Amino acid sequence: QCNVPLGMESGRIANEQISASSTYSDGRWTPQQSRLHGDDNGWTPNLDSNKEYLQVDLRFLTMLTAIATQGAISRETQNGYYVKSYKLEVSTNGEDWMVYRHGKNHKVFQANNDATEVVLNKLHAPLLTRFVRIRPQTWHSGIALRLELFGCRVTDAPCSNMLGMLSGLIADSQISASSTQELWSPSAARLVSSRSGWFPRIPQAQPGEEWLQVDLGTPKTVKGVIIQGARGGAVEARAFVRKFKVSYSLNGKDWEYIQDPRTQQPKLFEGNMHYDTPDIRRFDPIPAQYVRVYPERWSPAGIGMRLEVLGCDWT
Repeated sequence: QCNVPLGMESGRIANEQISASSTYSDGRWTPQQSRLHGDDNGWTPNLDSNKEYLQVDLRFLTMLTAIATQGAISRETQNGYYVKSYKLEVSTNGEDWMVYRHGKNHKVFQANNDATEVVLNKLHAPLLTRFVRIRPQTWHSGIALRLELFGCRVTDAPCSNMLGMLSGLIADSQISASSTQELWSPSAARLVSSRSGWFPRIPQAQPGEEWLQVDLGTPKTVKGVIIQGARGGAVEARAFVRKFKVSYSLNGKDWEYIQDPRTQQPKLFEGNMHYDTPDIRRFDPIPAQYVRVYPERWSPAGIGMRLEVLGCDWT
């Protein structure tokens, strides 16, 4: 189930996780008043412009599937205010941001038409993230928001634990590659926790020729990967892998590929479309201690990537 309200109405998203670009100077429209169905006003910025935003830190990587909004009626005046359209901006870390797109350009979500009713927008393509910004583009009378976010934790699914790239339970010694450009730091390759990435010696490599390998420490059930791009960096190199294959092994010597049923050939998985926003790719459960990810296609900067492995212990 991944339509679950994530905590605005209920308080499970605490006051400290809600912030904004600004807030109205009388103090009666604070970001913390932006909870769906709240009975005291709503969030309003100090200026009404399309540069203002309401921000939520979900604290953990979370799949986002939908957004609900209302306007608000002023307790003090009885006047109504509502956002009519907005954009969505997301981030795993609070520094690197992606504006949500529909095709080649920004998605403009149609929002409210009065101060009282809830409008729900489903993401056409759901999204793995931590920080969420709602960016009003048009409004009636003034910007005012109440909000709920919907989705789930990746690890809610059966046998879908993060196996330790992000947490560090997998040590640097367990992480290796076909080549590296730097005495690189294996931690550079960790989902979300690294602010750079793994780059091979020649990032413009031959397809299927380079790889990143994770040793899980013991044999496990592997049921997916989470792939991310790389920020790199004096000059910052936003890179990502656009397609890839997966191999797996118990001995670290003999390798099998995850196969596509239709082609009867190794499966070519879709990778990322942005250097920060990760993508989860699940597959049927395989026994493995070692996993290899082979970039097949990549952005203009070349191969740069961060990785996590998903699964669970043998039962």
